[PDB]
Amino acid sequence: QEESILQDIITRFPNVVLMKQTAQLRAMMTIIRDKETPKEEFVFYADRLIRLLIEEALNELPFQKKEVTTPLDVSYHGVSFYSKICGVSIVRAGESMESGLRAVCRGVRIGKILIQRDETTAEPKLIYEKLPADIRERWVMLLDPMCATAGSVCKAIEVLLRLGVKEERIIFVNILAAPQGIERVFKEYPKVRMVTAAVDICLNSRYYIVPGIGDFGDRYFGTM
Amino acid sequence: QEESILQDIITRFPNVVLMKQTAQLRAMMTIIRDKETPKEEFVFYADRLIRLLIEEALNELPFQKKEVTTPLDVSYHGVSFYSKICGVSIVRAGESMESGLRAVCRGVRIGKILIQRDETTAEPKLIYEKLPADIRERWVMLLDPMCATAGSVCKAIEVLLRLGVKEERIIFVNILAAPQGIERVFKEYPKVRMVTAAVDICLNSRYYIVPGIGDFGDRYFGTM
Amino acid sequence: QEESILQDIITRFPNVVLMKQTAQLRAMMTIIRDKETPKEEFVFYADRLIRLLIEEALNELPFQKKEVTTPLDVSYHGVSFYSKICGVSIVRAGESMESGLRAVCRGVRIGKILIQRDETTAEPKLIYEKLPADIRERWVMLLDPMCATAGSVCKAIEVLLRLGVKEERIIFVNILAAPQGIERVFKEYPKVRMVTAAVDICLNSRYYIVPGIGDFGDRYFGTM
Amino acid sequence: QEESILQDIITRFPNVVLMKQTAQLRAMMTIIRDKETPKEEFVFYADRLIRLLIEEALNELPFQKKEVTTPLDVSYHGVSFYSKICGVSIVRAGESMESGLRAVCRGVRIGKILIQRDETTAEPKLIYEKLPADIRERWVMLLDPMCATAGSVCKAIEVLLRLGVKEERIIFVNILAAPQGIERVFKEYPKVRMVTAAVDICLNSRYYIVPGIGDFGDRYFGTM
Ligand SMILES: O=c1ccn([C@@H]2O[C@H](COP(=O)(O)O)[C@@H](O)[C@H]2O)c(=O)[nH]1
Ligand SMILES: O=c1ccn([C@@H]2O[C@H](COP(=O)(O)O)[C@@H](O)[C@H]2O)c(=O)[nH]1
Ligand SMILES: O=c1ccn([C@@H]2O[C@H](COP(=O)(O)O)[C@@H](O)[C@H]2O)c(=O)[nH]1
Ligand SMILES: O=c1ccn([C@@H]2O[C@H](COP(=O)(O)O)[C@@H](O)[C@H]2O)c(=O)[nH]1
Repeated sequence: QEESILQDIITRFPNVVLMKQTAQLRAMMTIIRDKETPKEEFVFYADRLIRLLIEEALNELPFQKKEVTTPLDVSYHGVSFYSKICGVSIVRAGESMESGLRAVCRGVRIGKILIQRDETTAEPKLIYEKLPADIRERWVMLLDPMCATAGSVCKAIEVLLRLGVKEERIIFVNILAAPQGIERVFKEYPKVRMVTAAVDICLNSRYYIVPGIGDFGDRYFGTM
Repeated sequence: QEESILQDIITRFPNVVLMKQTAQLRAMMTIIRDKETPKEEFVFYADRLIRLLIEEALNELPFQKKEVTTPLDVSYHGVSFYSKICGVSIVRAGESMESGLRAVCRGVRIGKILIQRDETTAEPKLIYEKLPADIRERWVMLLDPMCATAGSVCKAIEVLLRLGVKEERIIFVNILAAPQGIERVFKEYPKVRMVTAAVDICLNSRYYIVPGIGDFGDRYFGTM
Repeated sequence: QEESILQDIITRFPNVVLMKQTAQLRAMMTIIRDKETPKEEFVFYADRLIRLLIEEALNELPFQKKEVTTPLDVSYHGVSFYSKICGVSIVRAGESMESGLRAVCRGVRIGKILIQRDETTAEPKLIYEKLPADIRERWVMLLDPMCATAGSVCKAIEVLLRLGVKEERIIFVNILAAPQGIERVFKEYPKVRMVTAAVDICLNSRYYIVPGIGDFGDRYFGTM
Repeated sequence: QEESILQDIITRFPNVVLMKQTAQLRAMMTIIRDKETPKEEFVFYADRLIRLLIEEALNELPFQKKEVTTPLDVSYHGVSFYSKICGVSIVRAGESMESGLRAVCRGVRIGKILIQRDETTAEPKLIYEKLPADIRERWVMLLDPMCATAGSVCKAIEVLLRLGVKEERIIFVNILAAPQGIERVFKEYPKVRMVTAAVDICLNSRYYIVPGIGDFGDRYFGTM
């Protein structure tokens, strides 16, 4: 059922890249998903998985061929990445991913976006944001560990676009998604790319993914 | 060219695991192979790449199957790794990899083996070793960035075997290898597993891997 | 002169604790105060200094004598810390210290408070908060690298007190402070403790500490 | 008792630097000495303390005055550390201090020395060394957690001297020491500098520091 779900996502949305489902990745996910898991452990594994995730997403950037000479005076033909990038986190869950991104891209600029779902209805509302000034000229790693209804991420993209960010330069880095959130982002922004570690079954009336992980932000920051 | 070589090795040596040759992997290999690269950069990147190699390697261990119940109170089908392991570094170069292993495996036991070639005789002699008392009962993550003639690694393996380690329980974790080294390892210990990030074309007159990386141990510790 | 300001602060407010002015500390502040310093560097040194600062702050917590026995089988008399704690950061500048606290206090719960002065009025207003549920029972490490007019931190303190946190259980961790900001905090909440690494001469019409460091928040997140 | 001891040493040996005996420091020491502490904790806490230790040691280096202009367009009078340095690990115990050094001094050059006492004779002998080529020009941070009889460090210093390093440029970084140890090092090389976290009572009938911590290298690498 998962396999089938996984494949269908894959065949339906060419712009999503699913991390290789290795045993270790599964191990990590079980620890993280487990209710029983203690906070220090949750953080430790969440952190480990995020780095792999980040490494995977970085492969979505553009690169050029570059040739160098080895200390053995022989040429090596490689490549180099030359783009202006930055990470944008959705507060506060996405914030949990900044350290990951900062670990591999020393001093990368970090923008933050705070979105709130309205009380009457629940249309997401932009509450606060601090972004790099030249963001319009950057590739964007948009960080949000969980994509359920996709309401938040779609709002974040709306603002990014409004500011001038090229839709095709947005890379959505995610840990766990629901087919429905996936469908929504692509129906609204077909050009963005999305990298995720997992696709779950459904959402509940409370809009939590299931089997899911619970409230990522509460778990990672320990504000249960 | 490289593809040919790779195919052969992949075909003849069913126990080697080449890591996914991603653009990122390549970019990292390009910086660390560059003779112009400054030491700080050299260290940052090697570390980054080592991290990925280690993660790749851990997939070689055996795991069970484990079910957990999520906060949504539904159950999830996962896995867990239950083996006793340890890492063993070949001094000095292998040492560079210890930080990576400790990073993902808090408090993992670390054994050290200093092998040195007689200055006249050219042969490997075990100079110093300090291993965990029950190493005979664990999986050994053998660490050595480079594999040229396979002289050193072969001797390291011989000592491990004399202590009672099971051949099939050694996972040789390597960054760069020459075909001949790979071929030799397998001739002598057909049952070990080898994880590596690159396979070079050949050794040169001084038995240096080419195009190669130079002397890993010197570039990493700065005793150039 | 600095000495004079330093001493004056020190004799006037028994509750503040100034980090020891070592040359290294000063080398650090030098790097980060220099408008010439590149983001990666700034980040680098800022994190380094934050680690020390945090370690310093951690000594304000209460401890118990504890006796253990060495592997040599003789006793040692130690002094364990047994209190419950948490960090609360003032978004977004304070968030920069979060990683430091987490580095040394594995999985410490982190609360966040987002405040903003009114354009006209200048009354700092609470915009958002997410804190641990039982914060009333904890000791709190309030994090804000810069304390100028102290408006924001006094507002942050107000809400903590409203929430039930005991004033004397609040430890304000700060990098740079203005004498004026210090005086306000103590006029309003004499029972809190403050740990800073440096006291500057004054504040400007735009409310920046001088000679100061500029806007810590953009400098650190790269949104300048 | 201990207060007497510290006083004597401090008085008789103007070149030793004891870290401030803070409650936190004590707390870390209690966990590390405790024979019941698990290997992960042992490592986490030793790393933390080693980090403070190195930061302390770095103050032993020479520094220049430096003035910079802040973003407020105003001058600040700082200092700069200009010396070329390197870390020198005494294998294997000192290797545990490397990460700490590399954490604060990115890509700093790391030399290694393996000294061993003859199984029969007990004479400490140089078994293996790999040092920077220009070590004579640098300031040396000699690392070794424990200093019992000082036989090892004495030998290490001796070889450094034969290479041309100035006795005055050797900063011996140590976690724990015995009075005898300190005394000998100062009798033989009155000019080195020594930074340490604690000084214990005495040595065992078997030359172990008491109350001590036991065999640090075994406890840290997990080969006990
Ligand atoms: O089970 C869930 C689902 C979502 N969220 C978080 O709440 C936000 C709302 O998700 P969505 O409904 O916009 O997609 C996301 O940023 C996500 O990180 C969780 O903490 N838990
Ligand atoms: O290009 C090379 C080849 C080997 N080595 C190092 O030299 C030693 C001898 O390797 P081998 O010939 O046994 O495989 C190993 O420890 C390896 O790390 C290098 O630094 N660079
Ligand atoms: O020179 C300064 C002074 C203050 N702040 C920031 O301005 C905010 C308001 O400071 P205050 O006037 O309430 O203390 C704080 O979050 C603080 O980090 C700066 O970045 N630089
Ligand atoms: O309680 C002790 C005393 C010494 N040593 C180690 O024994 C070696 C010899 O110490 P010494 O007697 O030369 O000073 C050193 O490398 C030191 O780390 C221990 O591990 N534990």
